[PDB]
Amino acid sequence: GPSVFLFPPKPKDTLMISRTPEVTCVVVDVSHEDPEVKFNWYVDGVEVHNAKTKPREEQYNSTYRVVSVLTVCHQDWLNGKEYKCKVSNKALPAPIEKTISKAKGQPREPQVYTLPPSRDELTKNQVSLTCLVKGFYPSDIAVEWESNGQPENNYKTTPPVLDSDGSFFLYSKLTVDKSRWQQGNVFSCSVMHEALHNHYTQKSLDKSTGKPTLYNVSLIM
Amino acid sequence: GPSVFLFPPKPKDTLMISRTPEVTCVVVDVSHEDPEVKFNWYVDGVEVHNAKTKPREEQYNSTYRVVSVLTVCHQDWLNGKEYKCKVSNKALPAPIEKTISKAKGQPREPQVYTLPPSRDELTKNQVSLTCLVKGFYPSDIAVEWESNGQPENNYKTTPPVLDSDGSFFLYSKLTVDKSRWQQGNVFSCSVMHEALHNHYTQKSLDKSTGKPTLYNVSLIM
Amino acid sequence: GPSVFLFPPKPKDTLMISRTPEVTCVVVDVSHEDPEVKFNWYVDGVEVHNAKTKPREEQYNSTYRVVSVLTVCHQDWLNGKEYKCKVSNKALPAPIEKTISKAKGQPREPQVYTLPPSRDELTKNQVSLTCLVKGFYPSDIAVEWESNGQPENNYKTTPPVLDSDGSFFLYSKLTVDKSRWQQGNVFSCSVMHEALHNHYTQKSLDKSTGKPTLYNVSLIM
Ligand SMILES: *[C@@H]1O[C@H](CO)[C@@H](O)[C@H](O)[C@H]1NC(C)=O
Ligand SMILES: *[C@@H]1O[C@H](CO)[C@@H](O)[C@H](O)[C@H]1NC(C)=O
Ligand SMILES: *[C@@H]1O[C@H](CO)[C@@H](O)[C@H](O)[C@H]1NC(C)=O
Repeated sequence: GPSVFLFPPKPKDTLMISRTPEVTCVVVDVSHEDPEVKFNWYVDGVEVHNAKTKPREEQYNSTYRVVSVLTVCHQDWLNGKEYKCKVSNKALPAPIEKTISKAKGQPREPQVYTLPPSRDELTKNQVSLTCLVKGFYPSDIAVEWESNGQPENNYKTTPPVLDSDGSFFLYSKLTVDKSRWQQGNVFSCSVMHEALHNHYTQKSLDKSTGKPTLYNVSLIM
Repeated sequence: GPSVFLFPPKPKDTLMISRTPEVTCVVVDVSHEDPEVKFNWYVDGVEVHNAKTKPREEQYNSTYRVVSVLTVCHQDWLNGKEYKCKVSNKALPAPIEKTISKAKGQPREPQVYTLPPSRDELTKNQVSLTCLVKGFYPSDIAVEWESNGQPENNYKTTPPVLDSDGSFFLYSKLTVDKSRWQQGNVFSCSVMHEALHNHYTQKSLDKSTGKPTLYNVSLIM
Repeated sequence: GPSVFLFPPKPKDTLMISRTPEVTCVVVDVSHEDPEVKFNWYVDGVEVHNAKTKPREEQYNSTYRVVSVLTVCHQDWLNGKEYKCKVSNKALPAPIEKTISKAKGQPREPQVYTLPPSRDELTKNQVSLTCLVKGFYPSDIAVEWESNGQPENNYKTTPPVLDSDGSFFLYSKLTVDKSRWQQGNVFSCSVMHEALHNHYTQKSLDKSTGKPTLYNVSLIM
């Protein structure tokens, strides 16, 4: 009857400290005649019952969106511990189990190059800052933006694209007020990837990124 | 029960006169006992005979795949003509009428900007050239790289991504060797979208464009 | 009789995800008459028996010095959760309970400024890079040196010093060869602090960071 959908945690809440990691073993299409879904967890074999019991959520099509969330510590998740999720349901003929861990494979150091806007874009009242993050592995990666140590929110991030060499790459455009950009403000693009040292790196740009030694040869007629 | 997958025309072919759109209805999962299938084309309810049928190929799973392509006028697709492929077979109780047409989404023109590689990437053996396309609507765009008219092959392109203004945007990275880059080869990225004037535009770069040094001329009065 | 010194994890380990933090429960002046040691740990009163105990060793003073390493996850120490170590020694009148936790107080975001080497440094073969870090709170902070994504080891860091306004400040001197610094090799300062956004900040520092040399040419014909 009911099916099971397993979701690995996002890179954001497992690659950095102040957001806890949590694996999302979800059960779907649980009908009204068997609302009980039992949550059992294994992390590299040892049974753990510290998961939080999210109560059942009804659905429009008379099913159940019941979610099992397992609290994790970051280091062991980085070690690829397998999450055996044991779920037993009355309409389920047997206890259905699913497994997931860290996406294995040789990690690649994500080279981060932050590119300035093109000169022709400076005509428009809004300006775009781009952050190429290329040559990484796996696709688990997050990119944010910040200026003066405070995050920005008018940015978007394109999904990763497979590269020829077996790596991946992605871009992220931060659109800000052009007035804030011409004032010499500094913008820094943050990259959180497992291969990085301390699982974090940063690069920055300013208005005066490409510039000689201030040869301000100005002609007035 | 055989099913039909309908191919919309590629945006590049619809928006380029030299190329041509190919609306195609694809018939799959046809048992070998009854591979006789006929297609009835109705362009706004008009039976048309121009359809061409390619040779059929057997699938690995002991089913058959008989295909029929249809070259079409550019204005007919650009004006949202209703396209119907009526699939008839002895193994289907009812004909399949899948209709395909272009959307009426108010098209907003893009604003192509392309950026030279960052100074950090100049050290690596290969540089990356990005052709950002921003602000367009709808999401049908093909981006092509080339140098001196020869279309470059080794390049990738991110899928269109929604923005905060309701439009779309995308990038495209070209894997060009650093040795070819430093000689100043001129590379041009091509943007093909229906909202453009003539439905085509391009931007070309060189080391001179976006050079790290810039004599700040400030020709003012 | 025997005494107990309790030590917190080093700021680097608790401040970055790459390493592990340990709360140390040292027992000193442990006589050979009753070498019995018992290690208990309360995490907000929650007993945990995951601790690792190193074997005993002999000092100059005819006693052992055993320790109790306790491996914890970073968010728990960063949450201010209380920790306690109980050691039951027969000679002492009662087993001694010692508590430890995060140094509380309103967090202050560190401000990072990089100062290029003085004009007197180019005479010597090894210039000094200074990463001023000031105006933060509390004194748990790690500073590392990175060049093109790789750490440097020829660096030192002053302990935090009380400032005028109650905050702390510390510097860090990275010694590089004058050839590398004069080659335009990029250098940046990494700061691990609990009050920073994503617990990380970086500041670029180069020859181009200095050398403003306003070359202001004008022509008013
Ligand atoms: C350079 O000249 C321009 C044009 O006169 C002026 O606006 C600008 O302030 C000058 N900058 C410097 C650093 O002298
Ligand atoms: C470069 O020239 C432009 C155009 O006049 C001017 O606005 C800008 O301030 C100049 N840059 C510097 C650093 O002076
Ligand atoms: C540079 O010179 C320009 C005119 O050439 C002047 O407007 C500007 O104020 C100067 N900037 C300085 C001296 O910083």
